[PDB]
Amino acid sequence: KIYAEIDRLESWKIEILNRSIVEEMSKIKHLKMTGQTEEFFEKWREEWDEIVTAHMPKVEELLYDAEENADKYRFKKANQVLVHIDDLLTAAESSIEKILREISDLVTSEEKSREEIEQVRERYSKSRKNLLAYSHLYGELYDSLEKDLDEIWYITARKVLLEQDRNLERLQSYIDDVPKLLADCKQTVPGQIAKLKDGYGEMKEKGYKLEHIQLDKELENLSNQLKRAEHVLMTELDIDEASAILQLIDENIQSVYQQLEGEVEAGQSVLSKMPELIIAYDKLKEEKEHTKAETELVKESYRLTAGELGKQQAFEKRLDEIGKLLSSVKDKLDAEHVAYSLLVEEVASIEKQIEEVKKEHAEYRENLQALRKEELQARETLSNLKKTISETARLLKTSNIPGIPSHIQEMLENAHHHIQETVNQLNELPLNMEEAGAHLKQAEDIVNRASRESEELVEQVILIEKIIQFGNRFRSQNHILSEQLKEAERRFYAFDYDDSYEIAAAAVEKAAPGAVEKIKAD
Repeated sequence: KIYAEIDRLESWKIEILNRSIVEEMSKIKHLKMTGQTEEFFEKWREEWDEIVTAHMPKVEELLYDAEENADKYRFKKANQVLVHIDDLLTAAESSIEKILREISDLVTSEEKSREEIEQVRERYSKSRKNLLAYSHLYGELYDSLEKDLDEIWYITARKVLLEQDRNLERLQSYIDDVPKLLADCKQTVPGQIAKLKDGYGEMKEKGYKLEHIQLDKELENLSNQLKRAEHVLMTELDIDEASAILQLIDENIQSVYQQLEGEVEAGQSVLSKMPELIIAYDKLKEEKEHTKAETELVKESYRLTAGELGKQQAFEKRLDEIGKLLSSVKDKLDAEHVAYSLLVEEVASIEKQIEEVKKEHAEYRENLQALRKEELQARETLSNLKKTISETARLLKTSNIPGIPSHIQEMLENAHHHIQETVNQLNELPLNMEEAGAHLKQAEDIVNRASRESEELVEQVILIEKIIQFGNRFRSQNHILSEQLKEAERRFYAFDYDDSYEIAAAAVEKAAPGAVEKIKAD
């Protein structure tokens, strides 16, 4: 039922709003009028309102709801129709209102922009007034520009203005940058070409044919880039690409400069790598070390033996080799054609070649000097081994059973048979430390590993003696077992007495391995 009221509402609304806006066509915003674009809408506004004076009385006709007051089903079927119609009209109205609130906008706005546009064309006449470099295209541009501005004198005109903005932007985007642009194709293009060719002209005191291929070619690339830049600018193309080309060129140039400074470096490095050949004679003191190698005649004659007199001569071989590499390097260097830079890789090796050999001859200096000390610590070791052997030899008393019956005439017949070797050592004149060291590796762990076992045997004998010394003859089955130990020990067997005192631990307290072993450890 209330739908009827809503129907009145969206009728009063549309009618009053349309009355107002149609009333607001001649009595408002009437200022400005183009006799072309306006006469289009001066008909569109008519027919658009001619619609609503036909499509609203259709709604008036369709007020059958007044009669259809008996049903509620046929109601909405002839109601939503109408409401959607009203929506269809008022959606076609606000479209118009937006149309006009643009035409009145797209005039009054652009009417305030032509001021700035003319203001800019006043500052482009001036900026080309005083100019003759590159002022052939500028004339054409200014000309067409002012032709356009002369043409603008509605919406089409707005568009033309909006064109002229961008056009102006391009005009001073030109007039600003182009000054410096040509200014490099006159004093900064040959300004660098001259500096580089005269560069080579100077670098004719430090340059080779090896670089007569990858050197003079980059100028053949540059001399292209320049003409490419020119063909860019002088043709309708603009700062874009060309301003990049200048960068590319600059990169090329300074790359070349770096390449030159690197050979200045290679030239300067030699002056610190060929006074290293001054030390190449300071290490030619072979005949000063081979005189130090004439104290073989007085002592340590193993210098004259292998693995010692050798190696040094091999370092004389190495010194000959590097000595030849030097002459080859200088020979290659001192040519009628100038020197260059590929030499650096050929000397970095040589610095190492001396760095090593020097340390080698140093090592052999040390080796020679050490021998005089080697036959001292050796004398210490032997003079000690004698003491050890003595004391253990005397320790081999008191133990009523002759120790290691098999290993007695074995590890003691190495006491005499590895001292007569030392007789041969410190009696030799000149002696040799190899003959000494050999009969010392054969002296180590053959004196000790014969004293350890012996001391363990003495310990064992004293122990067992003090064990049976607590032999308890008062027992009947322990005594007769104890007798089976004496008869076993007085032979020549080291296990015969092992299970011996194990019996003496299986009839005596748990502290049997501590009964005697403690008293002994006192």
